[PDB]
Amino acid sequence: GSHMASMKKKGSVVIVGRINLSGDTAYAQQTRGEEGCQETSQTGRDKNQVEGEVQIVSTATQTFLATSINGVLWTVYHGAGTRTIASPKGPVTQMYTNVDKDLVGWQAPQGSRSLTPCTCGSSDLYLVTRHADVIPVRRRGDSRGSLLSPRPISYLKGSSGGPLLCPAGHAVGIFRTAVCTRGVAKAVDFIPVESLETTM
Ligand SMILES: CC(C)(C)[C@@H]1NC(=O)O[C@@H]2CCC[C@H]2OC/C=C/C(F)(F)c2nc3ccccc3nc2O[C@@H]2C[C@@H](C(=O)N[C@]3(C(=O)NS(=O)(=O)C4(C)CC4)C[C@H]3C(F)F)N(C2)C1=O
Ligand SMILES: [Zn+2]
Repeated sequence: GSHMASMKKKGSVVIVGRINLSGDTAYAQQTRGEEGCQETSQTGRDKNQVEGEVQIVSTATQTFLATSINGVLWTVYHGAGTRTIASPKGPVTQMYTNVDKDLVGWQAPQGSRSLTPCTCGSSDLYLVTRHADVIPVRRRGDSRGSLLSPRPISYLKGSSGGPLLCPAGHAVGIFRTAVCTRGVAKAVDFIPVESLETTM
């Protein structure tokens, strides 16, 4: 509009949970409910303890994932836009933004753990979803991989920003898009970890 004094400000991305991969079982944990998420988005002040590599994140209108690799919390631009992330000291500005790669990054929150970029050159990958499903994916190109067991896109919705990992648990990529036939996701496209390492 033309009245700057009443123009609104978009809130921060807020960590609302995590995918726990510490033990023998992968499972999602929620760490903040909808009400606290809304307040934290407006203030940008998040005093909750952060743990793990894969965070569940939310805005006022979307929920997706964010993954720490080499001390950067990475996610997709189509989820985060240019938004700050909430942190204990106030909103934190993105350190990386690349709409051409559908990629953004913030400094990894204190308490998080980072994945190591994969150097194995392995093509047997594993996609981790927001429901803590571990989905075998065969790498088919620099940025594409096929699901060994296709499933409706509904099962992958909300998992952009999640990791594809190698057999050793290294980060190979950041889940970006699905490739579907009749609503069934047969393959995925991801931001390769090398494209991250270049951005850095
Ligand atoms: C048909 C389809 C499956 C919906 C779509 N496929 C598709 O486009 O495939 C083509 C063919 C192979 C590569 C790809 O080239 C196009 C590149 C798209 C892009 F990624 F570069 C992208 N750049 C943007 C930049 C600025 C603003 C918006 C942008 N929007 C984009 O893509 C958009 C969004 C992305 C998305 O849905 N991601 C996921 C997800 O969970 N999101 S999310 O968490 O729910 C949520 C929306 C909250 C954040 C993983 C897939 C889940 F559902 F499985 N899209 C559309 C798709 O996957
Ligand atoms: Zn590896």
